[PDB]
Amino acid sequence: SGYGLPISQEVAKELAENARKIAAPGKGILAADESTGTIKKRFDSIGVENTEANRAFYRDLLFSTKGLGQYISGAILFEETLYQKSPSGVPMVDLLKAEGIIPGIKVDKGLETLPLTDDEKATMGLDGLSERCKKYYEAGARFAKWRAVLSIDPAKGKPTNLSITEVAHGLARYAAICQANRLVPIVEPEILTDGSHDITVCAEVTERVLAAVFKALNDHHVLLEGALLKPNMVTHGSDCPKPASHEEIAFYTVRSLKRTVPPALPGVMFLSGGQSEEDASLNLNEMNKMGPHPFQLSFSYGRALQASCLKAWKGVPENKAKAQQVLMERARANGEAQLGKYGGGYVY
Amino acid sequence: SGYGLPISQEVAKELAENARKIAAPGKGILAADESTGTIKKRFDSIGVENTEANRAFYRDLLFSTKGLGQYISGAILFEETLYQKSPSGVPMVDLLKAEGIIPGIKVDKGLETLPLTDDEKATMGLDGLSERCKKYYEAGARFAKWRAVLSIDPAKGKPTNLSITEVAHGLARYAAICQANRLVPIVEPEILTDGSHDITVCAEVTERVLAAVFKALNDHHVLLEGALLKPNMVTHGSDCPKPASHEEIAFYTVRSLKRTVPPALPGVMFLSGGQSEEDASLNLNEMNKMGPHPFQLSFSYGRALQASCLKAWKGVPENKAKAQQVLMERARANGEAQLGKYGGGYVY
Amino acid sequence: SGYGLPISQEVAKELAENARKIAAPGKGILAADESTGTIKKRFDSIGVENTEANRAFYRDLLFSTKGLGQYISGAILFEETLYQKSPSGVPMVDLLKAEGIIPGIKVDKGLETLPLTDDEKATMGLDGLSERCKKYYEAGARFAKWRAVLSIDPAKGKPTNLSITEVAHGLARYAAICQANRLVPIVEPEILTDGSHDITVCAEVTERVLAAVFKALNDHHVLLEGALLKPNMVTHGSDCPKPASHEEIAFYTVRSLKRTVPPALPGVMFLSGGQSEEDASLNLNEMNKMGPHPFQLSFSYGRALQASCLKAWKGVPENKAKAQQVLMERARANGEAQLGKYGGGYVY
Amino acid sequence: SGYGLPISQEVAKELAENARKIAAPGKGILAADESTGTIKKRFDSIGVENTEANRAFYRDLLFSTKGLGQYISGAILFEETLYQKSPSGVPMVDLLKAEGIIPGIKVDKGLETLPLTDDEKATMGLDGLSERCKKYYEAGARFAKWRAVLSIDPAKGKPTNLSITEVAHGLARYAAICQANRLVPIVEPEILTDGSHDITVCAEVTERVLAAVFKALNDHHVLLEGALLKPNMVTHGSDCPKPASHEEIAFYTVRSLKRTVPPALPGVMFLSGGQSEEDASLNLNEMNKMGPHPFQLSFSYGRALQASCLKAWKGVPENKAKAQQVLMERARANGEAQLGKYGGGYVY
Ligand SMILES: O=C[C@H](O)COP(=O)(O)O
Ligand SMILES: O=C[C@H](O)COP(=O)(O)O
Ligand SMILES: O=C[C@H](O)COP(=O)(O)O
Ligand SMILES: O=C[C@H](O)COP(=O)(O)O
Repeated sequence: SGYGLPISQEVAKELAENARKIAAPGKGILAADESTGTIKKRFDSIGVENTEANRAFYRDLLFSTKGLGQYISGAILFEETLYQKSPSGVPMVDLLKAEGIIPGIKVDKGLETLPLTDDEKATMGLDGLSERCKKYYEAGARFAKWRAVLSIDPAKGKPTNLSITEVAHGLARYAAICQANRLVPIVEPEILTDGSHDITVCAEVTERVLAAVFKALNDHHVLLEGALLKPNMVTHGSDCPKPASHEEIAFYTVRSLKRTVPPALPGVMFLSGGQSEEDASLNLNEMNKMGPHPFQLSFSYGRALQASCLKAWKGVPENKAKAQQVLMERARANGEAQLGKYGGGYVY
Repeated sequence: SGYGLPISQEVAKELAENARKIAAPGKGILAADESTGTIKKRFDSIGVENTEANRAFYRDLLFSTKGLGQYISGAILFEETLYQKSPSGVPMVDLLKAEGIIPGIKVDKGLETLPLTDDEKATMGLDGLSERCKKYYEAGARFAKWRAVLSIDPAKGKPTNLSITEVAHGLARYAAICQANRLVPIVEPEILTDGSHDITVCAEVTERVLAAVFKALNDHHVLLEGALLKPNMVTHGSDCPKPASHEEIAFYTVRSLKRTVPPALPGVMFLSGGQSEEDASLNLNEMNKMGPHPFQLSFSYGRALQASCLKAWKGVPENKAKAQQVLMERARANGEAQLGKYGGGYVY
Repeated sequence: SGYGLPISQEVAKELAENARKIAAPGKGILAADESTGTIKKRFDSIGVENTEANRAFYRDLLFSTKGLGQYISGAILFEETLYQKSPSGVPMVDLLKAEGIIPGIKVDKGLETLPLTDDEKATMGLDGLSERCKKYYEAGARFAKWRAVLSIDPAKGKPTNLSITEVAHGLARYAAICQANRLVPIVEPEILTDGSHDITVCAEVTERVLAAVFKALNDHHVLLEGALLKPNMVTHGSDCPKPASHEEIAFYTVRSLKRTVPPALPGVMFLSGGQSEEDASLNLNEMNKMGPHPFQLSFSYGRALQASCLKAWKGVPENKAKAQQVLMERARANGEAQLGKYGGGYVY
Repeated sequence: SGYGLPISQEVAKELAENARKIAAPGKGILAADESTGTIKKRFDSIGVENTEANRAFYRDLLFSTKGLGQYISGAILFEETLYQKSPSGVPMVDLLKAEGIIPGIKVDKGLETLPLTDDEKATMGLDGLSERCKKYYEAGARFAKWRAVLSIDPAKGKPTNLSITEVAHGLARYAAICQANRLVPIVEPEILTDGSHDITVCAEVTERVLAAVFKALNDHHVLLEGALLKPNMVTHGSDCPKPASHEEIAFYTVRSLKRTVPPALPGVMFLSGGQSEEDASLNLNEMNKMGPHPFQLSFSYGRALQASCLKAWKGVPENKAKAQQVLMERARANGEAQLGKYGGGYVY
């Protein structure tokens, strides 16, 4: 024969049902999986000491927000948080379950330079991944996340063939391992905005990358019905003085997905990748005005859901109520954007 | 840079508009492009001499059928027919245009064994293809067709890697050449039904083949918005005593497409590949009961539109009216099947 | 540009010089890198308790054999042994250096099933590999080893495409990481002898696998001048009642290498993979009667250098002298075989 | 199974024997296969009318040179010449056979732009190739030639992935078809010298291209024992004011081959690609001073064997003797260069 053995129907059903629950209409993912060093940066921007207690306070602030599950279908956690208790002693997973938010877990081990490239990155973490997935499922996670990173640099030929091949291979292996352990894999091939390239260059690169990713998923026997994609939107580079219009970003982003993503995939959950809170909502809203689409177009936002929540918290306990109000405003905006109903706050 | 140069917006617009016209709701393609030797077989089944006059009579019988354009959006021609006149002196293309049927042209040069394979086939015809496309466009063709063939044989490991790679390469080159010459390419990777394999084996092979085909189309800069796919339905092998149910064929066929075909492609126009006239209609109808779909699911039928028309004609002139009536009955059935409205005549 | 950055000339020179020293005429590698569980098996065959002291005694028995460096250019160690002292307190690396034997280190983390394959194996260990390599170099290792495993099973289509792709990817990543850290990578794609296939089937599979491996090495910017290959010899399957002649094994093995291995690689150091001590020597000798070759054909033997040494030791201290004599007899036989001078003890 | 069927031992033996005869020590190929339009250019440089009679006169001048077979093992012909008679009525093939020179035939149909590339070229000619090969064998050809062309342009990312993939595919198909018809295929992937890139850029590109070519040859079941490679030497771009030294060209050329070409290939027969007659000889001589090599390094020269012969002929009949003397001087120089005996006339 030589083909993939059949996936367990019972496992496949669970994966597909959970992927559709995560990609639920009017809802998206809160990406709260900042590692210890990344959350330091976020905290440094508001001058807060990165104690375990402060991290526990902040994650509890997020996850105990009443009514958050109206707009948030899932929450990506860092490992620490998956096994953490709020300051009041409630396990973080229990706060999520009380809102009906599905817990998810970041499972990559970060980035390492590929030898003899110009600082292009492999994502590490396959070793022990299968055993980690089993433990995380027992702890309550039902989906996973693995971040790969590519750069655009026309003068240096980035992303190089080796970069794309490595990104696709790691994502495909990770996704198949997740599905073997009953976790829905979020496949995150992030093309960074670094540089002064045009939106049309971002579109070309995104198409090449996604074509390679999805071919590799097929090669590794990944069940698209039980997976999710977390791509960059298609935008101008971050060094461009003029940001592309929301209409342009929506057009090129949808076009790049429809040219590469098979429609058995239930959901595309965009990363916000440095965009402002309002841009992230407006760009998603614009895409869902041009629906209906073959897959759900929604959000998996970190900064774009938390930026103002952090600035409102300021590390000050007393600002907890106000901070959660801010988070709800952004969760509502992006849930409405998923439906193409947010009111603000063809090229071949 | 290293990426594909931008396709002409004017050419791309024409290709996309013509592809959508071919994949029009409630309509499909009449495949009337039997070569001289293939039409001999079809004629041998009803005992008719394969004279040029008989071929001209029969193609005129088909294309002059009044009202055919209600259900037929396009007609694939053999080169002879593109430049032929009916017995009454009317160019065949003019009969088509009078019904508003778009003319199309078969442009491959047939099959040749790949060296050191077990009679696995390459499709020939790239040499001079670009110049042929230009002439065919001037003669009135607006779409093309290229047939590749794969076999399932688990004991022999068919289709082999070399078979799939060759099929994908030839289809991608052909499609890019067509689009450079303003012809919509129909991409036909036919997996033959030969053998006693199960429908699930057909499904696995179809997925592997289509994944490879679409990756190659992307590699060769083929515009999916201006292309069409003509695949096999997913069925049991032809040596199986029990034909799969229409519900099963519909489920596995749609599943295989949704797992591999990006939704920028406007249409999937199935070949009937030996099925009976009624099975071809019922299977398509069943797929369009389970819509709406991300692309149009329709037909590009030869035998399944002509079988009874031939048997009613019998080479006898006087049976021309009755023969056209039969053709209209089948065109109507398949147009209705495209809409999921023909009344007869999840596994992961 | 988009190509690999230039490797450091200083690092490349060191790698190339050490690879040529390992592939030195009349010499080969002693593979003494059995993990804790593998050495248990070897010890179980002679009824010896797998204490750390016994492992230290045995490795000291091997490495303190006087005159061993006449025939052994390098010794592959398990991590424990790299940082271990003999029972008398001499570091194992110091015993090696006193004989001028280069220390090497096994750096893979073993095998894991690829999801939805029929128990086909990925090799794990890239995570932390670069940091491990740095530490191992400081501890005295100058080469590394990474074992991948493939199976032949015609009825199951093994090795599958996914198996070969994964094996090649892991070996290429590992090799580039090693070279970035000044370790010569031994690239070991072992096709197991399991099954009843003919030597011609082994030859076909070996060629396909090595073609894929070397293409991946090129893709990952691996310096062939500073690498070594450790392949299976080409033989009948282990279930065959008739073992292939030494002349046949030599012919098909050399043919498979010359059809796939670029001659910039300095050495091919065969694994013995279950062969008897005498067969391993006779097969290598036969290959080097048909020289001179474009690369050194030599040995990296574990069982084929140690089998009789173990049976002579029997865990009994007093048998240490006799055991080392046995080891020297086999080291001499294989060094002589490297030169085509061991006296015993074209098809396209 | 899924692997290539076994090549006929009888056919394989013939191919291997003829490939070794072509790659014979102290000998190389005269490339006299200029098409009608290419020979016009060569003739335009000396002001001669491109009549069939003039072409027949010139090819007869070349092939009737007494003693030419001491240094020329084979002669590549254009189709016209294969079926042509000298002005005196002797078939061209008979002149070759009288000197024991093997006739060869160019079988590609030239170059066509790949759609949506920046004028990157596919080589056409697979259609009817197998039937042409049969006729050419009956006419006396025992080897074939197929030219593919790649460009270096770092700013444009040339050669692009599509260029390399297409070149490799066409060469592999052509080579397998030739071998099925008892013709030794010369595999010619010519990287043009156009541009101002350094020799190290040429080296990197040549390695990438040859790695891809040889992987494709393996994929298509091409017998390396019965094939030949005709690559560019590795040199500075033609816009560079300083030509690389003969020592540099020799070093980088040999290095690029040893890093990519399996040593089962019997011969590498360099194209001269615009070099002067004397540079072509000196560069080859320098490579064969650094032997012995795993394959024969020799020549398949057109301009570098004929330039002075043409200028001495000047279209004037009376200069026939002098012209043949010039040709013999260059044939002798390059035969001596093959042996590293022409007297004039490590970086990782
Ligand atoms: O975009 C995904 C995550 O925010 C990245 O988290 P990380 O920096 O810890 O890998
Ligand atoms: O399925 C497509 C056509 O009916 C095949 O026509 P052909 O046999 O002449 O290639
Ligand atoms: O063939 C190489 C080694 O003997 C394998 O050692 P291992 O079983 O510990 O991976
Ligand atoms: O390098 C090979 C030949 O000289 C090219 O001949 P051609 O220009 O007719 O293709």
